[PDB]
Amino acid sequence: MIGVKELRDAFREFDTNGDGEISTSELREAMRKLLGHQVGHRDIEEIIRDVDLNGDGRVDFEEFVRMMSR
Ligand SMILES: [Ca+2]
Ligand SMILES: [Ca+2]
Repeated sequence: MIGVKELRDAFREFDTNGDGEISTSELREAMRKLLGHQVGHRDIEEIIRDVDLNGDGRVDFEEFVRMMSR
């Protein structure tokens, strides 16, 4: 009821390929769109760490929500 709806929507966005989870090469593909376009300049290896604060190496549904939260 207004909440989890738009929540699961954002999850699908990143998880366009599927798998039901976001990997390092996944979120990365989304970072380009979020920022714009970058031929080189590699530094995403740092962003993945910020999200992968679970040590699992991936982002699930629950972790996704926590990531959005401060
Ligand atoms: Ca995926
Ligand atoms: Ca994680």
